[PDB]
Amino acid sequence: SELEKAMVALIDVFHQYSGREGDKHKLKKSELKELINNELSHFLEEIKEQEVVDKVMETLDNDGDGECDFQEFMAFVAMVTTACHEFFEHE
Amino acid sequence: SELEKAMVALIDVFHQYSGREGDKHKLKKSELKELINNELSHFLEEIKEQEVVDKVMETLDNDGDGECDFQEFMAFVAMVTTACHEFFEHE
Repeated sequence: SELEKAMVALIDVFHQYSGREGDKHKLKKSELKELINNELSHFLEEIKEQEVVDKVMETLDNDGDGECDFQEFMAFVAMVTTACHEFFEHE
Repeated sequence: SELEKAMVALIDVFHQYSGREGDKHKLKKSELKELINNELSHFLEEIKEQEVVDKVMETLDNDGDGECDFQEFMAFVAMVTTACHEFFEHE
């Protein structure tokens, strides 16, 4: 399905990128920024000064430690996806 | 790209499933359930008697009303993805 195929791929990126940090399951801050660029470096060319890459650590980090988990992996693309398009509207 | 291609797919399920029954931006407990199967019918099968579809309605719920948001959209697949995956891990 739509999320089905995107689940097998997006998941491969969670363990792949998380693999950079010694083990392979969570992202070490900079690991997240990578996915935002190496993966989101066309739709959202913002960042550079830590816009969604720095704000993410706030949400993406729901455990407090620096180790990103799957829950933050999808919730991450969630913000950087719409969150980025939100840069236009700001309450 | 992995997150790029999957980004347009998931995003298509938000504006697509959101335009199923009136409204066109959030998913009600019903629009979400569908995404669970209509999109996650592999490792989640037809839901497990309201297992992740019930718990999600609590989070995916913008704030209790029946309208999921984009941030909760991807974050949702985050749990239903691993949340239901790790489930298999018995003992």
